[PDB]
Amino acid sequence: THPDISVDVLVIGAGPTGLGAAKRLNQIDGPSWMIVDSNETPGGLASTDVTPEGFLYDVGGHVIFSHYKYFDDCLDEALPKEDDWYTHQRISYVRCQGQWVPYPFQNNISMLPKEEQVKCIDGMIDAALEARVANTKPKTFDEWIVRMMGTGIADLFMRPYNFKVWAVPTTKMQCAWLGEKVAAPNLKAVTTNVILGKTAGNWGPNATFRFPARGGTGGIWIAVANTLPKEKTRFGEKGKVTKVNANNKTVTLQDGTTIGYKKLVSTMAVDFLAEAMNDQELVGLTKQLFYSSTHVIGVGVRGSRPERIGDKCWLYFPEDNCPFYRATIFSNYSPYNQPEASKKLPTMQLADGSRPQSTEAKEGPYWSIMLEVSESSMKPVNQETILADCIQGLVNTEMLKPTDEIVSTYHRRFDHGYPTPTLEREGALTQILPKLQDKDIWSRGRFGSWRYEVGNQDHSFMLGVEAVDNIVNGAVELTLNYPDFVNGRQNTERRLVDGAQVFAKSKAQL
Amino acid sequence: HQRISYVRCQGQWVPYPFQNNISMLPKEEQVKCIDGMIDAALEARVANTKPKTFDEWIVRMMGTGIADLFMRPYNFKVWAVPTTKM
Ligand SMILES: Cc1cc2c(cc1C)N(C[C@H](O)[C@H](O)[C@H](O)COP(=O)(O)OP(=O)(O)OC[C@H]1O[C@@H](n3cnc4c(N)ncnc43)[C@H](O)[C@@H]1O)c1[nH]c(=O)[nH]c(=O)c1N2
Ligand SMILES: O=c1ccn([C@@H]2O[C@H](COP(=O)(O)OP(=O)(O)O)[C@@H](O)[C@H]2O)c(=O)[nH]1
Ligand SMILES: O=c1ccn([C@@H]2O[C@H](COP(=O)(O)OP(=O)(O)O)[C@@H](O)[C@H]2O)c(=O)[nH]1
Repeated sequence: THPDISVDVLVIGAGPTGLGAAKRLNQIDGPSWMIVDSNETPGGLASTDVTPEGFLYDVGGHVIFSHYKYFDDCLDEALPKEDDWYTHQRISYVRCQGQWVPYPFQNNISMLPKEEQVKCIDGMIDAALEARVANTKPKTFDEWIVRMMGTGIADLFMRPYNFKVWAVPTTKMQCAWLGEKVAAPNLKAVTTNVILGKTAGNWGPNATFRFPARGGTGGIWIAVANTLPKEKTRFGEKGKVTKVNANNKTVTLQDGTTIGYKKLVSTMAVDFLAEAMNDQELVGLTKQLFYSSTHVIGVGVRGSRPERIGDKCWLYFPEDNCPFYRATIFSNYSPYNQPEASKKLPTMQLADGSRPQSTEAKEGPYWSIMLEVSESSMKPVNQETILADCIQGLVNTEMLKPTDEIVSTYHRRFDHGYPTPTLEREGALTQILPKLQDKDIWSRGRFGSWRYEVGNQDHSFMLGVEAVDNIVNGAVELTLNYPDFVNGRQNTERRLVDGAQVFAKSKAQL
Repeated sequence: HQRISYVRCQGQWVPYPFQNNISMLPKEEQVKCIDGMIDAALEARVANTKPKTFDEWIVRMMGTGIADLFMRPYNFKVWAVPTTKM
């Protein structure tokens, strides 16, 4: 029997990856296509929730810094107005020994206690000498750390923090993933700073960035989705894929609709895809991948932004006096992420956990904090007490004063948080992805292709754009297979308007 | 007597031996000195030959920093010959 619908290229999922695919498919305007999503609102893990009190929370707080001009082009098309964006400078610190060490930590030893400083430089010297002679390569993420920073920093920050976020020991992870993620410290630069007491916080793709004025990052992906022809979309319960028949190239949707395809671009989690295919081999294969779940906690507090907080952006917490690994002053990103000062809200509780002095609706202004906590079979979290442990954690780290007035809470558990860069990961992926490609299925995205190196909105979006370009023009998928390549260059060649469109336009005016 | 010996540099009294007391120098000078020691230490880890001149020895063991700030000028001032000739 024939499918209810037939198209050349079918995109599953409307997060950044999928929309990337849809944008390029829309630009080329050649083969027929369709994008579906089980959610009425596109954006996936890049979406935004709002509390009953009017606070916005990303999925951990998201940040736009682009390696691609194509990515930029599409954002400027969705949000063309100027007052649609704010530009920020990256103010990032690490919490250590009661200090706010400027990021990257390994580059600002100066702020630590003198006692600790000595232990870090000692380690760094032992490594710089051993690295002067090394000929082999690091096997684990742990070996990589010890070699690039020394034991001083490893025990002080790297080891404890990484477990805290990955929910697995540094010894169980690979190291080919950390190109532009972890800074390798230069002895000359580290000591120079310790001597001058200066700071080095320019490092990284994060230095400067922009944030959407309204709707958080979620509003971006809504704006983008609006540029696509509606007739080619299915968002909501009518767009969930419940079965994938790779053998006869059909997909079955939640309401029973079937779609035939020639090429399939899938952005759903590859472990879910295996299930929906009912393929025993792929299931056993995907079950060798590892992932951590992420608890996002949102806290809205009353008052004008404290001076202790200032223009800070996101913070790191390697110490065990709080459950979360990262915190974001989400209210500094936009004046529309929290209620306006005039809005009246009762105090739900004080930061220390006790009842407020007054429960009457008072005015603002307000600010917001967003926290992330990791969870895995190696690092369990109690779902009934986590919110309380975070708030307390906030006090322990001098983020909030015990007497601070909390006006709103938020808590959500995302089962698939991070795709874990385990030692076994590439062993499994190098099987799965080619096996899926041989069925004409491009599985791409954070959990589509499972590579954290290149998980991230701009990267994921591009993974999509490239999967289409590979399917239609034979383009090599650079972002997928060569993360270091795309990350250390300016990717300017592909644009939202290429020659193919320019020529086709003049040929019509001709 | 105990040896109380300093080197006069940049209007400071740097305790002898100079190359062990970079602490007392101005911060800007300290930077040049440590950078040299690091580049020198990193080459020392790998050397298998022996220095020819006195100058090659000073660069290998203290770096360009200390070499240019103290050693080179001083050693001429006392030996009345360039380090390169010793
Ligand atoms: C905690 C944390 C923090 C960060 C970020 C994420 C996370 C979780 N990100 C990365 C980012 O969120 C990510 O790259 C994109 O969301 C990935 O897009 P995907 O489409 O691949 O996945 P994602 O999961 O987001 O989207 C896929 C979609 O597919 C749909 N779907 C699933 N199954 C389906 C089915 N069966 N049928 C139909 N639809 C289905 C989902 O409903 C959804 O709409 C990020 N990015 C950034 O650049 N800055 C940052 O700060 C960070 N940091
Ligand atoms: O001060 C720091 C903080 C971060 N990291 C490393 O950077 C990685 C990713 O940090 P980032 O916040 O950029 O990752 P994200 O979760 O936002 O994708 C972490 O796993 C750490 O190993 C680091 O080297 N120094
Ligand atoms: O702070 C110092 C002082 C001395 N010198 C070196 O030590 C050598 C001998 O100095 P010393 O005063 O011991 O010589 P003396 O004149 O007493 O025999 C000199 O040539 C310098 O090269 C040095 O390395 N650092």
